[PDB]
Amino acid sequence: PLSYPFNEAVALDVDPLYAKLRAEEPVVRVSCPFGEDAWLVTSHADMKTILADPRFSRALAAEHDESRLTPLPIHTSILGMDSPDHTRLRRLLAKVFTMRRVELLRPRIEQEADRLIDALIAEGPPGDLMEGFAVPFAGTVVCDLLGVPFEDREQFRGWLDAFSATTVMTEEEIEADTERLHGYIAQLMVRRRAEPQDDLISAMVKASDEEEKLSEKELVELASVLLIAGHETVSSQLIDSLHVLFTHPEQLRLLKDRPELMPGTVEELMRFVPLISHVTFARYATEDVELSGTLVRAGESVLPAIPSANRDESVFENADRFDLTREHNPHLGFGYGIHRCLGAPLARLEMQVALDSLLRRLPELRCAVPAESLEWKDGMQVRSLLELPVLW
Ligand code: HEM
Repeated sequence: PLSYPFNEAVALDVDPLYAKLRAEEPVVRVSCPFGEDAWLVTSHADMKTILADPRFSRALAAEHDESRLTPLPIHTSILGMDSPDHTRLRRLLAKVFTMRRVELLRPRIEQEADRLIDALIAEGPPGDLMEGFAVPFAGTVVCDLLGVPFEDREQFRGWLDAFSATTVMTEEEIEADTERLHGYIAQLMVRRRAEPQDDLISAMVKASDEEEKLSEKELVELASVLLIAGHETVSSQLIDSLHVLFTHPEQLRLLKDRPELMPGTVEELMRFVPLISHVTFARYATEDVELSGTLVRAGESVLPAIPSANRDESVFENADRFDLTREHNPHLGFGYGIHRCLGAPLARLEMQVALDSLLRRLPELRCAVPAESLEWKDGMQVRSLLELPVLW
């Protein structure tokens, strides 16, 4: 069995093996850094099957030593459940995390992007689009929506890596930091139960309390994943997307000249950015299933290599090319099926507002160093820059 990951992720380079596997052996047995051996799945079509077909279970991972890249299984809350418990949380969350609520955030989101650019200009070039834009932009937006005080970021930001770290933290540190975040949210919940605000933690507590829909621990773990997705995943995708744009200047000039391309541009960035470093969370087969010629037996695990699916030449013409005009884009960057991203409307709003604001306010935006000089954050389940120095 091949040792997986084959190679540590470098910048946004995709490992050439995936294209070889997609063409010659789309499903391959691997050993994982932790837990049971698994079947790596590489193709778009098989990705949809393992993500959405009910013969594949997230909740069954709990009955295994879960195939994974993290030292401990992650507390993935709703993303670790099947029906019926998944339906229960999906419904509570959908009911409070509505499209209307998100769209009504637009003036505040736009204002926050303007305020961050104001500070960049006041402080003078070069600016860091990571710590000086993407991080505080995503942070203030999710903190506002969830109800986690952004002023507490100095306390909680240090615990988030525990939910994502592969090689760089010990079990003992992951457990400790996981406890710290869970316990921080639980304290917040006591305040929000007694003193509701216009935020998701308050709405969730109210819905759960008035229907006894969820246990306190379920509410804690669910709010925690929402904080992580809003804070870490959004800022990672955003900074990575800025790198793609700077490293494909011709597409950047096009976007600046044709701002009506933004919605398709954000979708192409979702596809093209290999955001997930390797795979998302493993599923287990409840019965035998054949995938691209390989028999996956009942009780065996599958690793969904979503970024490789988004480079599937059989689904996207010139899948190795970044083209923000791309019309056919059934990308899986927001997942697919039962666990597909509930945050996608919010993430698309943020991506669009952030990119449009920077290009409208900073027409001459360009990366201030060569790509070779950039420092990436290694040992995590998503890729991100640590700094993106820019000029304007
Ligand atoms: C660019 C930013 C984001 C990306 C790329 C992203 C991507 C994804 C992907 C690929 C999945 C499915 C994972 C799998 O099936 O293994 C997912 C699920 C999910 N995402 Fe996101 N996400 C983003 C932002 C957000 C935000 C802002 C929120 C909420 C504040 C959020 C909440 C969730 C939840 C709750 C799920 C699980 C849904 C379920 O199990 O039913 N995400 N996301």
